Amino acid sequence: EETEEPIRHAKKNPSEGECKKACADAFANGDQSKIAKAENFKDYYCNCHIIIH
Repeated sequence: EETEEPIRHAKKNPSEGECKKACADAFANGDQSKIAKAENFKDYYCNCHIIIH
């Protein structure tokens, strides 16, 4: 079960990889195993898919 969370990324249109890294940094301090995927939500926003369990 994942939860969506649009975070603020420092890039107008970050690539999903950039987003995943940011979602990782901001949520797991860099760990990308807590993040299923991330994708551009809007300008400077990435929708993080946070894996709860």
